Amino acid sequence: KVFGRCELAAAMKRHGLDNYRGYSLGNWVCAAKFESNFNTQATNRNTDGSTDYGILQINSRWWCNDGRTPGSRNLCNIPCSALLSSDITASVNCAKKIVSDGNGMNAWVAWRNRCKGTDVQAWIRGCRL
Ligand SMILES: [Cl-]
Ligand SMILES: [Cl-]
Ligand SMILES: [Cl-]
Repeated sequence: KVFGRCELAAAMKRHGLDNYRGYSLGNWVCAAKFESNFNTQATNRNTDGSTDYGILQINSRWWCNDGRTPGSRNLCNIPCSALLSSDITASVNCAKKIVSDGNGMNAWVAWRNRCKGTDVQAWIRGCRL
């Protein structure tokens, strides 16, 4: 599924991401924009052989099992395919664990390089929240 911008904002808010760990909703929407282009089915292979999955490009190196990342962990205790569902619950639940791990949203390289320090409000502007 390719979410609309306000559509994703609404789902992220209902799942309690708005201000989770102090990060306002626009930060999460901006991160999804540049991690996945709002596409739940996005996958991208990392240099180390791990793969990033889903709307928030969650990495098999630490957070999910894909059976092809030898030596990795599965800290969210889910198959990485669950992070590709049309329903974002799995991805949100796992993102909450990631952003609590100590480094905040810096875990998302696209957020650090393209959202952090910008007017992230713009990503929710005009949405009925
Ligand atoms: Cl915001
Ligand atoms: Cl594996
Ligand atoms: Cl933080």
